[PDB]
Amino acid sequence: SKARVYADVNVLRPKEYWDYEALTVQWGEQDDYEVVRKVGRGKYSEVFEGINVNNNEKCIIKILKPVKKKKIKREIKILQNLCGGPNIVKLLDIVRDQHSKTPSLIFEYVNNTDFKVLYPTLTDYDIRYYIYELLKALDYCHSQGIMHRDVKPHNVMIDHELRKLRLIDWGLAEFYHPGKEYNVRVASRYFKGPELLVDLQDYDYSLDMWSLGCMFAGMIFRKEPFFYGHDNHDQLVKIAKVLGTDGLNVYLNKYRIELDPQLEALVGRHSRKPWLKFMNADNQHLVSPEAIDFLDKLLRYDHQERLTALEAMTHPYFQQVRAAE
Amino acid sequence: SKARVYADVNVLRPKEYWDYEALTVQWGEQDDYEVVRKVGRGKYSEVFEGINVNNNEKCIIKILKPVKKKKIKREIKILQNLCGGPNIVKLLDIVRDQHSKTPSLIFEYVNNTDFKVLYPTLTDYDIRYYIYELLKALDYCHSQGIMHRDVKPHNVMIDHELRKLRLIDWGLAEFYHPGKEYNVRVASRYFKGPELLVDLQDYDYSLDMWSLGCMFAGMIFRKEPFFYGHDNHDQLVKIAKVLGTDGLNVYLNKYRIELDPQLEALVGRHSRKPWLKFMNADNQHLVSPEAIDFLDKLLRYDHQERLTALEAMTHPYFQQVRAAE
Ligand SMILES: CN(C)c1nc2c(Br)c(Br)c(Br)c(Br)c2[nH]1
Ligand SMILES: CN(C)c1nc2c(Br)c(Br)c(Br)c(Br)c2[nH]1
Ligand SMILES: [Cl-]
Ligand SMILES: [Cl-]
Repeated sequence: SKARVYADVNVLRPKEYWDYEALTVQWGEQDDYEVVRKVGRGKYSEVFEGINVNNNEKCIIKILKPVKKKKIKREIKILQNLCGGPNIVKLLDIVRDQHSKTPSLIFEYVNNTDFKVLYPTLTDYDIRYYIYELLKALDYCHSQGIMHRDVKPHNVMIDHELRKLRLIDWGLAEFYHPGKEYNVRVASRYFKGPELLVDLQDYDYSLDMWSLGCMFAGMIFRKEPFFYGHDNHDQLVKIAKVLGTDGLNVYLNKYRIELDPQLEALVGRHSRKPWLKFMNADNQHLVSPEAIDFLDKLLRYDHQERLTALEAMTHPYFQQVRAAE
Repeated sequence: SKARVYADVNVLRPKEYWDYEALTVQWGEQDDYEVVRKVGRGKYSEVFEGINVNNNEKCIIKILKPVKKKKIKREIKILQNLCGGPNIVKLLDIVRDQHSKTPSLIFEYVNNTDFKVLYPTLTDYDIRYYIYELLKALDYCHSQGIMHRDVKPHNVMIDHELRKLRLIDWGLAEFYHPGKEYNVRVASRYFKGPELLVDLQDYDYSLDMWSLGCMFAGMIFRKEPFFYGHDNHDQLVKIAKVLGTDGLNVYLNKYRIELDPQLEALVGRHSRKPWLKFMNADNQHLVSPEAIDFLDKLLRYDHQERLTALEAMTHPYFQQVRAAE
């Protein structure tokens, strides 16, 4: 398997673009940035609103938990490669504690509203709008030779009053190289593609398009998360209960993959459930034939069959958003 | 049925853009342009290479056969609306014989090579290239509220040494208005969509996308024309012998259309023929999985299901063409 687009980007670029292991970090001044208040957190970090003492501007400070040289250089390099692209969070500076040498990444500030409070208030048009903004980001990083590998609402920051969107947390991102076999332990569970769940390791940018379909589905049907599995095997089963096992089977045959026996039994046999059966009284104002058609073309087993980011931005679902632009 | 894109263009524009019947033509000087040699012809005209005596530049002169005021004002207005758009033939002047008042349209010159001689020489890449150039034209006129309604190789002029392409003959073109019922006697027979052949009159820009799929199919399989019918009923039958009647049936039910009894019998019952069965030793160098995937998404019964021009330009078939650009 190889990507159907952007496949030779890293082949054509000079090796310094992608050989992140060769990077030498140019540390900035730790004292330039002061912590004002905690605002988020995760497995690999703690995040605060900060102030740049030089200009008194707001910023975001991501203090890293102890991390391997290899891992952090990958995140920094990718962020520097993407800085300035459409709706990509901007990395402003890199600094670290002298005594402990704990690294911090410094980012632009965003007045985000957690998706559990904000998404219930979004109109039909609002949803088209914000998802179009997310696609710009994704087409950009793919075209720069990079897969995000952790798309999900928690990693999409939004200022609703300004209506501005940023794609954050580049911790799992990686450069695409034709035929390379990748680690499948990426993404977040409710958003993992079938490739990750059946151990197909030569995957590509198209993984991110599955994750986006998962997110999009949660929003129009107001059912979050859409595929609600408890573990990786159950995750594959919940998908199978909607998409159907026949297409899962044609998928495994073409890639010549075999399911763990245990897996196979849990999955079972199931007929496809059409998307209007998800429609109901709390979501009836958001489900339209164009929303469903766009969704349908993202959530496919065969990664090679999904819309690219570039194709998705042209779907008539977004026609109004494009016209306003 | 309504278009899925560009539907309100003529609604939003001032009435002078589309009310062609109100046009007052501003005739130019007949003597400015001298006939040098005949180069083409058709049902409604005769076409010559000419010279602009002022600047000694080459041009093309389209002398019209006797035509109704309504009809010619439609063609002129549409041409003036589109002049300067990507790969649209440029209308330079309009003139007429004083004694007889025979109208002539004056156009830019193109050193075209008839498709029966040129297409056999085109490489795989050449085909991607020229078809991408045709799509630019089509997305442009759709976005300007106009359907071409006669797409076909005879109406695509090409200078192979310069590799430049122009979409010509706007004689059947018309403005799109939501819900209007159109005359189905348009297009050329080998390129007519199923809508025209079953008498569905509220069709839209998507008609042109069928015609393009017909052309494209002829080129990669080197089978011209691809659907070779002798009359309108036989035309529908040849299509049915490839696409299959089941999808034809789901089509007629959704639009609530009934087939002439006579028609129904000729058509019959047929299973779909997959596109690789057309592959053979004289076309094996042009048929690729991406060519076939793109084709497949143009040739659909349901006009509402076809790719738009804008979506088609993003298909990975054209990835190399886009990169070079
Ligand atoms: C939890 N985590 C990794 C995270 N939270 C963030 C928030 Br809140 C903002 Br606003 C920004 Br900008 C970025 Br960068 C963030 N990174
Ligand atoms: C037969 N017909 C209607 C027709 N033939 C054309 C040719 Br040959 C050229 Br080159 C141009 Br430019 C245009 Br306009 C043409 N129009
Ligand atoms: Cl982050
Ligand atoms: Cl013409």
